[PDB]
Amino acid sequence: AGPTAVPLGTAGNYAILASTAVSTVPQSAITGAVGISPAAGTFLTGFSLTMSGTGTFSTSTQVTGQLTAADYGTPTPSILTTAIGDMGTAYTNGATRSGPDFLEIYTGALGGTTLLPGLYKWTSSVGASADFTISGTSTDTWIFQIDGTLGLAAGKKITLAGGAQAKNIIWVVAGAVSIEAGAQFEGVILAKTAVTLKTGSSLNGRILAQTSVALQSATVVQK
Repeated sequence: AGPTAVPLGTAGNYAILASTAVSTVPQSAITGAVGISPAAGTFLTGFSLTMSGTGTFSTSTQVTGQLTAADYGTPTPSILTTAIGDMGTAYTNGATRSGPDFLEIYTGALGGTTLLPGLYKWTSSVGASADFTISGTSTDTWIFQIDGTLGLAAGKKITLAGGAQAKNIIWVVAGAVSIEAGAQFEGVILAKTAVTLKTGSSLNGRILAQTSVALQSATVVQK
């Protein structure tokens, strides 16, 4: 049940892929790669980077995986151009899907809900002021098309019920994404603009932002 998948292509190789900046207030805990392009590695800030021997990737104690930037040694720039391309394809694929199963459902107030598999369209901002559940089997899909901003309120959490997988949940957000302090998010975020994860928040999924990503001692676990 649910809509056809949004293939991420090589964007699915990153916990965080951004185009303009990635910032962190230590100590973030990222499991997976962090890539930035076409901005240079100087737009990865707060990571206390160490450039590795080849000059093609760097490391941070805040990242289990490699960081890469557009200015790093061949072949890292080419890798990242293809990843950024694949992110753009993915975002457009998800944003342009027709025939939603849910239209303006709950006026975009997801607190206390249990969301069944489907394509969801809101011509609005979406938010949750209370915990909510995404409920379906390990093979069910969700696409959340959001024309406005996406938020998740401080300390609030998204629960997976029924065997639902984060990698099967796609948030396609045109507006800014703000995950408030201590909140726990589930899903892949295909963001047209900025994404922010505030102090002690967590996300199981990926952050694929066409502008900036801002972390504040945040946990990002690739799914």
